[PDB]
Amino acid sequence: MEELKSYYKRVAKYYSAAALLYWDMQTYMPKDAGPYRAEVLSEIGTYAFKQITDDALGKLLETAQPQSEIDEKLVYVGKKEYYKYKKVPPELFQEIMITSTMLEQKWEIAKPRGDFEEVRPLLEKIVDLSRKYADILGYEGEPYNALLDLYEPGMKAEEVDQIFSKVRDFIVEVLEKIERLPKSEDPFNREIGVDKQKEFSNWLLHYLKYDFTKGRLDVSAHPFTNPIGLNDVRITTRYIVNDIRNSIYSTIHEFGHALYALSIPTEFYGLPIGSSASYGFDESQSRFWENVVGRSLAFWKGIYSKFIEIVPEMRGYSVEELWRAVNRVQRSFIRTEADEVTYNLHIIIRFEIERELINGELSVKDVPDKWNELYKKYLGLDVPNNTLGCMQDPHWFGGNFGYFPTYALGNLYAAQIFEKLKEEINFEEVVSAGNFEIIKNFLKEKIHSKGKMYEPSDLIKIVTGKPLSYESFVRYIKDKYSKVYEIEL
Amino acid sequence: MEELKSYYKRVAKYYSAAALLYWDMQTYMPKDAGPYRAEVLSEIGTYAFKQITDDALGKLLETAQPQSEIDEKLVYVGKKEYYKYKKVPPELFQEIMITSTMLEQKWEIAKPRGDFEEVRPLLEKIVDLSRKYADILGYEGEPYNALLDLYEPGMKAEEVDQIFSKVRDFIVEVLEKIERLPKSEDPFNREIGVDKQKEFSNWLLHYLKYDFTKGRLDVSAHPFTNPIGLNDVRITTRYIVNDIRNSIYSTIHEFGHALYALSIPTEFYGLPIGSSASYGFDESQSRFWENVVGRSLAFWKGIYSKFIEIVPEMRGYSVEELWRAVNRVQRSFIRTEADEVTYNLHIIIRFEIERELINGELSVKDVPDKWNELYKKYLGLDVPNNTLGCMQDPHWFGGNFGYFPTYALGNLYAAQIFEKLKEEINFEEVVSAGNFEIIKNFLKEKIHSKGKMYEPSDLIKIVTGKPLSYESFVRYIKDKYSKVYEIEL
Ligand SMILES: [Co+2]
Ligand SMILES: [Co+2]
Repeated sequence: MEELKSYYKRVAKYYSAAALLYWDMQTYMPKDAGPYRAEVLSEIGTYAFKQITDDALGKLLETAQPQSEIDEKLVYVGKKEYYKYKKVPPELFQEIMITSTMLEQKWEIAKPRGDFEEVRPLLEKIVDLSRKYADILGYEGEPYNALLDLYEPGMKAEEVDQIFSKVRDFIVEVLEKIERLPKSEDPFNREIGVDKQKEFSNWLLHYLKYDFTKGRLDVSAHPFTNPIGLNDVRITTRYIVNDIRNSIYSTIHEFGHALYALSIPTEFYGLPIGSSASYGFDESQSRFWENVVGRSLAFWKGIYSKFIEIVPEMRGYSVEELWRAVNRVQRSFIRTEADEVTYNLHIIIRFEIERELINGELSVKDVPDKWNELYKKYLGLDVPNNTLGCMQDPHWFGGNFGYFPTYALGNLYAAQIFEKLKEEINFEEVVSAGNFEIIKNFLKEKIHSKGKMYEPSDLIKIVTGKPLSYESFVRYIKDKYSKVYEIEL
Repeated sequence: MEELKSYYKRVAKYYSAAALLYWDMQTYMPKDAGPYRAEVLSEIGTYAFKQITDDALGKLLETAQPQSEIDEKLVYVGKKEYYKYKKVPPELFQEIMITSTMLEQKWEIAKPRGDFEEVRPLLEKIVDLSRKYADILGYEGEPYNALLDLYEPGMKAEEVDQIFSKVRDFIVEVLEKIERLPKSEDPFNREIGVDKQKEFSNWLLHYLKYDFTKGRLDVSAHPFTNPIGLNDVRITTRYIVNDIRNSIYSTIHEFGHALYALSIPTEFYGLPIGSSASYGFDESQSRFWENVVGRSLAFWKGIYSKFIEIVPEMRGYSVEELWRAVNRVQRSFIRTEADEVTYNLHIIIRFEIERELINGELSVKDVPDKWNELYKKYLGLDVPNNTLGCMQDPHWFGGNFGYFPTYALGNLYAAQIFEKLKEEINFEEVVSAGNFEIIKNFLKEKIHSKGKMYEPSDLIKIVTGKPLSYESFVRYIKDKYSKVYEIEL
C-alpha cells in the first residue's frame, strides 16, 4: 500500500530532523543553547511517537493488502511495532522522557566526583518506571526480557546468560596465559599531533572508500554514527594526542556502522524494515570493520607505508610490531578502552546488574557495591571510586536497560559472520590488497540488503547457517591472540 | 493567556528544527543529501504553517484576555497574522512552495550560462501565483503592496517610490563629483591567507563581544545569520583570498543581525512579537554595524594595530589610508559587491522591476531587457550577459517579491538611527575606544527590546521622533564621502 508507505515516510522526516538536532548538539551547538535544544528534541520526538502510535496508522496497517513478499514483511513488522507501542500510556512516555533528561544532566555533574547520591533518586525512579514499562509491554520468562527485546528482538536473557558464561570461562583461561608474559614497550605511547592524526583518519576513510558525498567526519566528545537522512550518514571521532589508536579505531568503528546504514536498500528508507536488524547486528558491523578487519595484520600490511609516511617518528617499527601493538591486552577499569579479549567481561558485569535491577532482585542503592564486587570477580580489579566504577557509562543514566548485552552479541555475531565470509573469500589477500568492495558486497548481499525484514536469530541462520553461539568467537580469539602473543592459546 | 503562549512556543520548536535544517544545509550537509533535506524542510515548514493557521489557534486568539500591555500587543499582532494567513488555501501554499524549490534548483544550473530560457517558464509561473496570492491577501493602492507588506508591514510602494527618487537624484550628483577624481591604488588588492583572515574575523568578533556561548561562526557560499533557537544565533562569512574586506565586512554585517536577534527579550521568544520589527529594521542593524560603525575612521583607529600585526604586509599604510580603502566607490554589475553610495541604485532597479511584474505591467519575458535598460539608465553600465545581469540574485528565483526594497530602507533607517544616537553619545570616542556596550544598550533600549510589538513606521518615530525619510542618509553620505574623497559633497 503506497498510502502506508507515505505515512511512514512522512514520520521519518521528523525523525530526520530529530537526528540532525542530536548530531548538531554533539558537534557544533553553542553551550548555552543546550536546554532549549533539549526541549526542541523532546517535542519533535514526542510528536513522531504520537504519529507512530496513532489510530490512522493502525487503520492503514489493518487495511493494507500486501502485493509482494517485501510488502508482507513491512506490514508484519509494522504491525508488531505498532501494537507494542500503542499500549504505552503517553503519561508513561513523557514521565520516562523527562526523568531521563534530568538523570542525564545530573549525571554529568555528579560523575567527576563519583557522587552516587546526587544521581541515586532519579536512577531508582527510572528503574521503577522501566519495570512498569516492562510489565505493560508483557514478557516471557523475565521482566528484563521485555526491555532486552527492544534492542535485540527475540533474544532472551537466559540464552544471553548461557552464551556469556561460556564466553567468560574461555576469557579467564586466555587472560591467564597472556598475563604471564612480560609486556613489550608500546610503540604508540607517544605524542602525534592532531593534524597528523586527522590526515591519517581522512586517508583511512578514503582507503576504505567512505562515501563523502553521503556523509562527513567531525569530532565529538564520544564517537558515534548518526544516520540523519537519505544519503546523509555522519560519523564522529576523537583525537587523543598521545594515543593515535583512539582516533584510528573510532573512525573505523563508525565507518562500520555508516556502511550498514548506507547499504540498506533505498526503497526501504523511512519504513519499519528500513533500519538495521538489531543493535547486536549493527554493532557486529562496526566491530567487523574496527577489529576483524582493522586490527588484522592483513589490514596493517596495506596501511603501513602510508602510516609510516604520515608518522615518520614510527618508521623504526615493523608492520608486525605495529600490528601487535594495536592488539595489547590489559585489564582496565574503563569499558570503552578495553581490548577485544577483556571487553566482554565488562558487558557481562553490566548484564548481570541491569537484569537484576529490572527483575527487582537488586536495588539501585546496592549498585556501587555490586559493580565493585563484580569488577573484582571477573576482572580482578579493585574499583577505587564511582567515576571509574558504575558511573562511567551514560546508558543507565539515560534510562537504557537491555542495551549493554548487544555490545557483546555484536562481538559474537562479528566472529561468526567472519567465519562464514572466510569460506567464500581469501580474506587476508583481499584485505592486504585494499580491495574492500569484495567484502562490502558480501555484507550487502548477506546482511545490509535485509534491513529489518528478519529477526536477528533468523538473520544469523540465513547468513551463516547456524544460530548465534560463542564457538566462532573462541576460534577467532584463540587463533588471533596465539599469533599476537606467540604462545599456544 | 499562558495557553496562547504555549501554543506559539510549541510551534516555534518546529521553526527551530527548520532553522537548523537550513543552517546545516548551507554549511555541513553532504552533497547528495540535498534533495531529501529539501523534502524534510518542506514537510516541517508546511506542518508549522498548518499549526499557525489552525482553528485551535484562532480559538485561542479569540478567547485570550490580555492582562498587561504586552499581552495586548501579542494578541493584536497574533490576530493580524492569523487572519491574514488563514485565507491561504493550502493548495496555493504547496503550489508556490514546490514551484519555488524547482525555480531555485533550475536557477543554479542556468545561471553560469545566463540561460534565461531554462528558468523563464517557472519564473512566469511563480509571478502568476504571486499575483493571485496578492489578490487573496487584499491590498490598498497596488497589488504589489500586499507582498511588500509581508517584509515591511505598513509600508506602501508609493512612499518607497518617493523616497527612492530623492535618494537616486542625490546619488547621481554625488557619483559625478566622485568619478572626476583619479583613484588611488587599492591597498587591500593583495593575497592574504585564509588562516590570517580567520584569525582577524575571530579577533573582530571578540572585540565586538559576539557571545560565543550563544552562537558561532562558520563559512558558507553566501554569508547569513540564522537565529536557530533560544541562545543559538549563528553567523557565516566567506573568505576571499585577494579581498580580506569581504570576510571582514560580511562577519560584521552578520554580527549586526545576530545582536538584534539575541537582544530581543527572552520572554518574547517563540511569540509573534518575538522577531525583528521588519526586514528593513533587521537590515538597518546589520548595516549600522557593518558600515556606520565598521567603515568609520573611528572604528579603524581601534582595530588598526591589531590588523597590522595580523597582516604585517600592510604595515606601510596609515589608518587613514586603510579607512578610505574600505570606502572605495565604484559602479559595478554586482549588488552584493556595491559600495554604500551606489548600492541603493541596485535596489531601485529591482524595486521598479518586481513592482511592475506583480502589478502585471511587465512580463517575465521582458525582464532581461528591462534590467539591462535600467542598469544603463541608473548605473551607466552595459550589461553583457544575464549572469552579471538579472540572474545574479536568488530572490526572484525563490519567489520572494517585496523583499528587495527593504535592503534600501535598511540603509535609510540606519542613517536616521545613527543621527539620533549621535545626540546622546560621543560616537567617535566610544567607537575608537572599543566601548560598544554603550551603543548596544542604546540599540537594545530603543529598538531590540521592542521586538515586533510595533509596526516600523511607529517604531522609527518612537526611536527618532520622525517618520523615515532620506535626509539622514543624505547628511550621512555628504559628510562621510566628503571626508573620504577630500572634496566638497
Ligand atoms: Co558502535
Ligand atoms: Co543582511
